[PDB]
Amino acid sequence: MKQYLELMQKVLDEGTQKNDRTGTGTLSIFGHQMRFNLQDGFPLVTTKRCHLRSIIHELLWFLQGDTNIAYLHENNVTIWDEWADENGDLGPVYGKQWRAWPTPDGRHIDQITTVLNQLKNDPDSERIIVSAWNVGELDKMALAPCHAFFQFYVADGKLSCQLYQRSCDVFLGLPFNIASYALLVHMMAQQCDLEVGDFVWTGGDTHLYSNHMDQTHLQLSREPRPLPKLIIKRKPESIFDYRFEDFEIEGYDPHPGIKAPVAI
Amino acid sequence: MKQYLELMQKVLDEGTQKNDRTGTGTLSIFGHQMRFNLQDGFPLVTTKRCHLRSIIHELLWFLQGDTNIAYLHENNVTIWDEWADENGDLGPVYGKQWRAWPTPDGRHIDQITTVLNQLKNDPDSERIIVSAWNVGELDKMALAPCHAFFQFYVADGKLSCQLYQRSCDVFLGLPFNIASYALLVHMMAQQCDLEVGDFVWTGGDTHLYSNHMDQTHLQLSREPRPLPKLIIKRKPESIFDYRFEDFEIEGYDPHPGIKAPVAI
Ligand SMILES: C#CCN(Cc1ccc2[nH]c(N)nc(=O)c2c1)c1ccc(C(=O)N[C@@H](CCC(=O)O)C(=O)O)cc1
Ligand SMILES: C#CCN(Cc1ccc2[nH]c(N)nc(=O)c2c1)c1ccc(C(=O)N[C@@H](CCC(=O)O)C(=O)O)cc1
Ligand SMILES: *c1cc(=O)[nH]c(=O)n1[C@H]1C[C@H](O)[C@@H](COP(=O)(O)O)O1
Ligand SMILES: O=c1ccn([C@H]2C[C@H](O)[C@@H](COP(=O)(O)O)O2)c(=O)[nH]1
Repeated sequence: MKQYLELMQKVLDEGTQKNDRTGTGTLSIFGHQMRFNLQDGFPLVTTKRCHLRSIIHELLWFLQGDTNIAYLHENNVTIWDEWADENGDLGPVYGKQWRAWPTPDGRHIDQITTVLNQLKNDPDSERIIVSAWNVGELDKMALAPCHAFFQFYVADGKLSCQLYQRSCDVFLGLPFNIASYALLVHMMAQQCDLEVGDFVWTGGDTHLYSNHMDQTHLQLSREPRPLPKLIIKRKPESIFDYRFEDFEIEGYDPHPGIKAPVAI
Repeated sequence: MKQYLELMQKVLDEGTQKNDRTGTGTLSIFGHQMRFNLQDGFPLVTTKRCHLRSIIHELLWFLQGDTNIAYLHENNVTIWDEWADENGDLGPVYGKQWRAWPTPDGRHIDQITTVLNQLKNDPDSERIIVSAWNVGELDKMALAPCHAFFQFYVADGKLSCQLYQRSCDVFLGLPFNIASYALLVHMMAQQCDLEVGDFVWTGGDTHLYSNHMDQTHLQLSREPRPLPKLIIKRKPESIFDYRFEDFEIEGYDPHPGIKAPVAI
């Protein structure tokens, strides 16, 4: 997408070389922001083929409050294998924090349900937020949350959402993260009888790994295609009831996929 | 500053009218970002005289892990009065979360000390983060955090910082928050022997209150001047050892102050 490709160019033009924990090396910039008008089309990258089945299943997984890969395995999704333990556990990552953030008084807060209630009864609120950044549990997590904090906003009957991503693997992760959130926005909007607005992406440490340079320039040499369209074939009684098959993406015609290694 | 004035005009030009919780009404936009190169000067607004004194004491108040306005009163700072209880308590706000984030198991994590140690021992870290958004204590707070989440980043010996502000009173709050964080970056850099980089500000619900229109128009008609320069007189033994007397702003020649009512 224009924005995504423009981001890649920026990191290449302004990036600074950094030694990273994975000892792979990154080219990075700090602070960036882009907006996707969800009414223009579903923001799924076309300059390379993306795996929709993996994106959807991960999101349903998060929504279920799950943090074990069994579910992802049942559906042949292996994007999380490298970080799971012998038992398939990732620790209290996304799913747990979203559905059951533990307070100090022994309670657990379901942030998704809370946000849903706000959108329906207090869409004007200035604090419709979900955070995965649980400082007190960070140490039990296989990996600290990358997409860490998100906020919803309503105006003119449209639902917008802004995500703050503390660390971003531009080539590999970003396309996934973007599609995932836009998907969540459509689902929330459908549950609240709202129209979809903008998805705003804000990044902290935004980088390209050293071993993704050729893939990046290959991609950059391509012209984006018309954005695909998302069709939801049903209206479940709750945001927790969606199924993989309720979704249909139409008119997705991307360029060929580009394989790249992930840094552990 | 040009950036500040530009954001002000954008809100008037594109803002949507909202009925806020105070019942005052706001002109609102969602998602915005601005960058301040700290090398170019301290970002203290010049088109309106600002009071560095209340800005400094609040910051120092935070770094002490304090939630009682007592200390602020000791210093003639009255900005938090409307929200304190009969005892002067605000609940586990900023200070408490910065210095003693409570774990579900009874422990506390000191995020400032953590961040100090990260900048010193692992400056390349992609997770040098401080969060005040403790989902489990929001209902105990007198006011949910506005400047909710911040991240530090180091590149070529420079210290940059990004703040995510979920709610922003553009006229009254913003100038204060920008100086506060700029100030913080200068202290961290000094304690960590780094140069100052960029201060990146990202907002969620960014608004102007209805009863701030006159002041806004007045301000929008003034020309910004060169930014001052921040001077630190002594290098304390620790980030928790600074005092009001340690900072000196130099070359600050702002237009006259503008009075505006606070929306409570
Ligand atoms: C973001 C996120 C979720 N996750 C979590 C996740 C976990 C660790 C990470 N680690 C790093 N260094 N970068 C990441 O992007 C990353 C992402 C993903 C993991 C892998 C792929 C990846 O391998 N995609 C490949 C293969 C696609 C497939 O098997 O379906 C692709 O070519 O896109 C995508 C997302
Ligand atoms: C942000 C923040 C911190 N705080 C906390 C705080 C709490 C609630 C708020 N509520 C609203 N609607 N806007 C705010 O900016 C705001 C700020 C502030 C409180 C008020 C002032 C305000 O009175 N500014 C005066 C200062 C004059 C003086 O120094 O005494 C001014 O006219 O500039 C500034 C900051
Ligand atoms: C993480 C997960 C995700 O959903 N998206 C991402 O882009 N990533 C990336 C960010 C970064 O490259 C790395 C995480 O490691 P660290 O804790 O920052 O060392 O995976
Ligand atoms: O440091 C601060 C504190 C508050 N506000 C503003 C944001 C909103 O205008 C309001 C608080 O309302 P809630 O969003 O907390 O309900 O005060 C700021 O800009 N900066």
